[PDB]
Amino acid sequence: SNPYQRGPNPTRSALTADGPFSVATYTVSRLSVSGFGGGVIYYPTGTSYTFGGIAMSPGYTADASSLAWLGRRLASHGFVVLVINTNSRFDGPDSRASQLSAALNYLRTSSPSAVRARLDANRLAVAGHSMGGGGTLRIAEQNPSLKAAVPLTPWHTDKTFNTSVPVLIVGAEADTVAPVSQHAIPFYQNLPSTTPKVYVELCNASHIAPNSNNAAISVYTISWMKLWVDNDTRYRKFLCNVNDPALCDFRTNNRHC
Ligand SMILES: [Cl-]
Ligand SMILES: [Cl-]
Ligand SMILES: [Cl-]
Ligand code: NA
Repeated sequence: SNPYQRGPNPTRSALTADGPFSVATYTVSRLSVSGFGGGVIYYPTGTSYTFGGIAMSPGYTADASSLAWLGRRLASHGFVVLVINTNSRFDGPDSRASQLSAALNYLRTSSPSAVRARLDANRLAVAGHSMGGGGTLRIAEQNPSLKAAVPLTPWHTDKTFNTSVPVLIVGAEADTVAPVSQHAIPFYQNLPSTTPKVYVELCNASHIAPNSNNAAISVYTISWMKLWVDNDTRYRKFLCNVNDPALCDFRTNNRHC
């Protein structure tokens, strides 16, 4: 059952480190693509399977290298992951949405053949840090064919996204760039009631928490991607009956359980 299932039955411990797939990397040069600033593709190798794809945006003033750990982490668990650079480091969230959109098209149609050979372009998702997370929400509303969206410490001046795409938001309790009371939490609250949604808040974390190896970010991001991109219900257990000392808030409409 479940043609999209990949990898062994997950343990929490396994979700805090790189997963069972070898990872190859491909540099998309800034100049080779119109529509976004290039970036890095992390993707499985040594395997004949195909996997869902993820496009991921860094945050305000940041480089793709800021999320290299997470692009590798996700790919190692069985995903083709393009972390973009933006046209300008100063691009705001809706610009970043457009670039995510361009990056998804690139992955499906123009990436190298070794990358295309590993991708099932019918199963795509988005993620992003900060302002890139605001772009993640925007694109999830503009393009409901996406399977999942994971905004990390998100920032956006618009607070309401009417998307049917399953959303997991990571807030940081001590975030002073994108305070959870103005940003992360309104975003969660204002999503449709009928959309599967989860909000997790990291205790004692700032806005820069996504920029380095983080166990909670790893577990929840992998789990939400597996659950919806792969329909992999083996990951429901990390997202249901949650009791996690790493978190200082948790909210869900429990449609995913
Ligand atoms: Cl092969
Ligand atoms: Cl913008
Ligand atoms: Cl197409
Ligand atoms: Na500008």
